[PDB]
Amino acid sequence: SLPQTLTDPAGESWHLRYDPRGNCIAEVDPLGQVTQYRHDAHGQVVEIIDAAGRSRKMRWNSSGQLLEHLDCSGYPTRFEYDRRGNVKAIIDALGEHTRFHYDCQGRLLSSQLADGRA
Amino acid sequence: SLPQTLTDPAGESWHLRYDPRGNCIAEVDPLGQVTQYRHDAHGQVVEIIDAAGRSRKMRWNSSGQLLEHLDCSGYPTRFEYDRRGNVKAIIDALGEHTRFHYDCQGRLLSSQLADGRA
Repeated sequence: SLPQTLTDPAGESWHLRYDPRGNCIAEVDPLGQVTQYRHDAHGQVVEIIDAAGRSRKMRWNSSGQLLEHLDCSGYPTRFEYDRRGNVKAIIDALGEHTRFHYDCQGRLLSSQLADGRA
Repeated sequence: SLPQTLTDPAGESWHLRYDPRGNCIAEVDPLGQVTQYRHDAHGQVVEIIDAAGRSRKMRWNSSGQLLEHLDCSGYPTRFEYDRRGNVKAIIDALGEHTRFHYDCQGRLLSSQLADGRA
């Protein structure tokens, strides 16, 4: 039960073609501009190719949690996770760190920056 | 109104001799063991010489706040103060940092270690 074609009231149509496993591989808009996706073994998207050749890449964690994201250029943002599975820290391109401290139930308590403000 | 000599009920006596400014310079116990102090311009103790030649040195802040303390050997512990005048951080000999975050009224909110626990 997957949609192959969608039609707007004006008549313009959106086209989708899938992988044999059901994962979306490409989408096409009314203007003809295409978008491409690559899916990993576990069904998690790892590369996006938009029009004009722009490419984004990603790395995923074994528990289904994003680790590294890259933009059109080589400018990564990275993530770090705690034992309970929450977002402990976030690292930007320049290397600045932002830290978070949660509760046992996951309820946020404090947020903190590199400059020291909290 | 400064005490020069003190006597216990048993008869043993403690002797003190002062600086012309009133600052304690030396103390003598019943056993004869002496203790020496050096006072800075503003009346803050900077060096303690106990018996057997053991020496401790200190540096003070312009607002009356301790900065560096040294033991008999060259093993310093340092302090760092915030704008409101509270103890922001403490540094041990090995270099481990402990951080504190206060309120506007000075009431403590969080304490944090180098390993990340809070």
